[PDB]
This record gives sequence, structure tokens and C-alpha cells, in this order.
Amino acid sequence: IEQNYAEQSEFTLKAIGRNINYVLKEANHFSESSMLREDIQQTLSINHEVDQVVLAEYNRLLQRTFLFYTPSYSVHLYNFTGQLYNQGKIGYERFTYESLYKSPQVSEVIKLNGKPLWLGPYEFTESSANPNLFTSIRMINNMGILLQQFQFNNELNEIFNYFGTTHSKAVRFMLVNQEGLIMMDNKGKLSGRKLSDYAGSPVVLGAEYQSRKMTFDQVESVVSVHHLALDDFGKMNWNVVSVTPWEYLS
Repeated sequence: IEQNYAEQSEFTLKAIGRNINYVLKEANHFSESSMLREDIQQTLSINHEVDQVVLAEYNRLLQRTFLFYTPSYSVHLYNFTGQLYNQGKIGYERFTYESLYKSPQVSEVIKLNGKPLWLGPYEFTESSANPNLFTSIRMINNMGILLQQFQFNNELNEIFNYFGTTHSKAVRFMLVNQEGLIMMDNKGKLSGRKLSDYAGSPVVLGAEYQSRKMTFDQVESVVSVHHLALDDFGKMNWNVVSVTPWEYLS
């Protein structure tokens, strides 16, 4: 039960990592296809306020274009001349034009030069109504910015259960960024909190695979970590962390 669970855990965490990447790639394909659309580009090119009738027609285009992809939750489309269009599912946060125009993330998006910036749960400081959302931001065409939020709780939970509940359903899985922010907790208890506040010993974030026995949130456990190879100049610096009760391995 010694080396065996480490064999199993390294495979499982890597598979979880690949499947999270697949979810993002699928959202990327969805964003790419939507933003190539002639009609999407056109009204964003408008450098001035539009009629209320043209607005409601563009809102309906945004609804039909962006909100029928299952995990799509909201879209904000804006230029730097004062125009902002947004639609979304029930409960979505409407961001102010100022907060989007001035957001520090904008500078990073521009450097990515069309590629998407992904912000995990709790990573997008401007998005405080619904911190569980993932956020994708990309430059669209020197012209505007496409800012999308996604509900991925179901999809990531399925990934955890499919690839990592194989031994026990007792296992906790977390997505944790480089600062130790617990972006998601599959037990629904620790989201938004600090990994160092619940792990009794250091957890080596950033490692390909590292495993250590320690107390975690009051349970003697094996804690394993796998860094996702998704980081881009220190953005998207994410890790999968699993916590298994030691009793299940003794």
C-alpha cells in the first residue's frame, strides 16, 4: 500500500490535469468560433453609442452566440472608446465599463496578443459576485476585449470522480494556485481559503508530483500535488492537490 498508492496517485493527478486542460481547450474553440463571426465584430467596431433598438438586436445576437454552449455563463464585449455589451445567465455580475477598461488584467491580455488569459475561481479580483466561475479574457480584432465567464463546477467534479474516486470517494481534490489560494474544493468547504491554513506541513506547490503524509483539516492524510503545465509568465499557475485519509491506506 506504500508505493502502490503513489503509483496510482501520480497517474490520477496527471489525468485530472489533462482533462482540465481539455475543458479549457473546448472553451477556447467555442470562443474562437464565436469571435470570428462577422456580425459579432461589426457592432463592436462601432465607436459610439447605438440606438436602443440596435442594442437589443445585438443583445439577442450575444445571447444566441454565447449562451447556448452549456458551461457558458456570461459575456462582456467592449472596446476602448466607451462601448460595452454584455449578456449572461441568471445571477451574472454586470461589470462596470470603468472596471473593465482599467482592470490590471487588461495589460496581461494585450501581451497575449489574441491568446486567452484564463483566471481560475477567486483569481479575477473584479469578479466578486460569483467567485466560483472561471474567466477567459482575450484581445479581439486591436479593437476590443472578449471577457467570458464559465460554470465548470459540474465538469471538474465529474473529472475528479471519474479519474480519482477510483480508490475512495473519501478523497478531497482541490485546484490550488501558486499563492496557495484554494480555487476549488470538491468537498465544497475550503473554496477561497489558504492551503497553508489547513495543511499541517508544507505542500510543495509547483512540483510535477510530490506526496507527503501530514495532518490536513483535522485528518491524518496523504497529500499529493501535481503542477499543471499551463502557466504563461506566471499566469494560470495551477496545481491539483489530493487529500486521502491515511486510514484508507493502512
